[PDB]
Amino acid sequence: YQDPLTINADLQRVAEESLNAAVKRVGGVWGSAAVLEIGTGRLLALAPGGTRSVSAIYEPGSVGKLVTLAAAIDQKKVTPTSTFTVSSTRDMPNGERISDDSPHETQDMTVAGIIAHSYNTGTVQIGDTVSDSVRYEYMQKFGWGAKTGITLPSEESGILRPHTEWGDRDHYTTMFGQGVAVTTIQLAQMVAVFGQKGVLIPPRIIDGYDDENGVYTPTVMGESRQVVSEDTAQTVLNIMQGATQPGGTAEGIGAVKGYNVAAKTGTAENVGSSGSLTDTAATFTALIPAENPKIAVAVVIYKENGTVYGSTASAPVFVDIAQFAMREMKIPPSTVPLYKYPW
Ligand SMILES: CC1(C)S[C@H]([C@@H](C=O)NC(=O)[C@H](N)c2ccc(O)cc2)N[C@H]1C(=O)O
Repeated sequence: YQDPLTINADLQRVAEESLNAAVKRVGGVWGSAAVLEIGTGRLLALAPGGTRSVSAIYEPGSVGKLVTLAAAIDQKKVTPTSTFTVSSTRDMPNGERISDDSPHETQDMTVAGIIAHSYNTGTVQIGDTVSDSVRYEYMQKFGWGAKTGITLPSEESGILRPHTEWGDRDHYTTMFGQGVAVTTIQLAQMVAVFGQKGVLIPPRIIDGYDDENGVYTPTVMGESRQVVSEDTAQTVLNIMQGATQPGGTAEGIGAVKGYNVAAKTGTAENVGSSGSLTDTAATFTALIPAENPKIAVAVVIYKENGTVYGSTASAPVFVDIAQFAMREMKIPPSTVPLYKYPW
């Protein structure tokens, strides 16, 4: 007997424990977390025990900025040190007003720092350097709007409306993960690209089988794709290491002692039972150790009639999971510094 599934039992336990505790700590309704082994697509942990991580869809928020960032970089429209002006609000060519989470002093900042702070006013300028059809194409390549094809029941495909349907609001909201709906597994599969030299590897819960007596491992199916170039992947991976740097959205709370973390936070309004934007999903997508990623993690906590933030709600779950996984996988602490671009 060989265990044919990919789940790590102890990691799964840590995942469920942390997630349950955080959903309660924060007064959420539910949560989800997915842990992928980098390079293999092997699913190390999936919480909760339902098919929630596979069937629940929500607007992911600013974790979706990674797609926008990767599109602009891959199309060679901006570099990590390209500067844009950030301000409390910004009025766009099309008449839309974009605002940052909280008012702050107007300043110039690099692309790297814009992502670290997650300034929407800076992000929309990064996104405007590329057309809607191109961004939409990168969204599909990243796996949005499609089932990941994992062999579990009830997987949802999510909602990615054709860009031909995007109005003036959508043009911008889709840049920061609003006006699209994803699953937690889609989030993990997506962030893993940046630790896989731009390659998306479809997630798997079933290893092979021995096939010594009876060939039971699937013929063919699978297939990974190059979403983004190797250089684009490395660059986003470098930029993501700004998350736990001072001023980064994940500072302190997303840090895993002794390991370099690459991360993005998100906080997105979601539609409540009432039919209005009463709810929020707090998201966190991460890669660790950043210098040479071994796992990709996505966490969502959902709260009805309230605000939860990716950093304060979801990052602590990532931390508990990542801390165990590094021991469990016997990964030594980071010997190189956390990457920093000028901001
Ligand atoms: C709260 C933020 C710093 S703003 C920005 C964006 C994407 O998630 N979120 C929003 O613009 C969202 N509409 C929102 C929700 C509640 C807020 O207080 C502010 C912004 N990234 C966030 C993050 O990193 O968690």
